[PDB]
Amino acid sequence: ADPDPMKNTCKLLVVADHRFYRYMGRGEESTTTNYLIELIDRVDDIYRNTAWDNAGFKGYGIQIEQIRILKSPQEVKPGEKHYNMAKSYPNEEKDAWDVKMLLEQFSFDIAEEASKVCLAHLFTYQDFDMGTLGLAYVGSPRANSHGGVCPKAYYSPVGKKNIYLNSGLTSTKNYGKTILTKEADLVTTHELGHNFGAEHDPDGLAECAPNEDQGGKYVMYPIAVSGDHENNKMFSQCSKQSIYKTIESKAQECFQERSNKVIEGR
Ligand SMILES: CC#CCOc1ccc(S(=O)(=O)N2CC[C@H](S)C2)cc1
Ligand SMILES: [Zn+2]
Repeated sequence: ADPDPMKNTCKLLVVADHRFYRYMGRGEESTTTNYLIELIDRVDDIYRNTAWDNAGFKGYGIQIEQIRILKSPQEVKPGEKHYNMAKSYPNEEKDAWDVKMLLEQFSFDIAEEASKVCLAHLFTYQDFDMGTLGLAYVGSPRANSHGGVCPKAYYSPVGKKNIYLNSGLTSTKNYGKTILTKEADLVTTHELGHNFGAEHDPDGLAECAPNEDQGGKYVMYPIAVSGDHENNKMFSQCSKQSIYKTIESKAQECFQERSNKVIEGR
């Protein structure tokens, strides 16, 4: 099983909510798309150059298919919620949503567009409790996988539609501060890594959680350790095992060819 050039790319829906647009894009479309285009490039760089078998099974990446920028809050009726509404949920005195509820709701609301891509990712700007930066559904090689890349849908009778949990989100706000772009690069790489089927690197396995004087942790380590060490922008063998099986299984199904189109999504 070696890479198919016509199926080596996971096409991505990128969504920026009004909070990201206002604070990170400074309320400019141009600034917003520039920031996201460059972040996905840097994330893709990590992925393409990763050899999941440590041999030559590499060149798998991600490419933006759509950048959906929501320029104001979603109008809502009493009772209703929407991942892009003005207030945070379920507690509107907090800066941020409950982050699990946010991913669930983003997944529900963005379902029509998520059905058309390998992954959908929300970019937002809020301070989640406990210093959380991202969250994503974990992929799997299982034929009946219901999360991450190329998942099976859950049907929503109330929504009269299929819901796909091929989703995740990143916040570039933490403890009231905008994070460094190189920190943001890592979080999104981490959240996408779950989608591709990796769990956290266990602090147990030293070869998957090397000490600082050993080159530092790999990207799927569940704490944002300060300073930049070599391993930070690499996938551990623990991650590589999981992600390799997942790709090998799912790429034929919903990966595409690398392209540089004039217009995406037509
Ligand atoms: C800098 C860097 C890096 C590696 O990426 C991370 C992403 C999310 C987190 S987190 O704090 O949000 N944690 C709770 C949920 C998520 S998926 C893991 C911690 C680290
Ligand atoms: Zn994680």
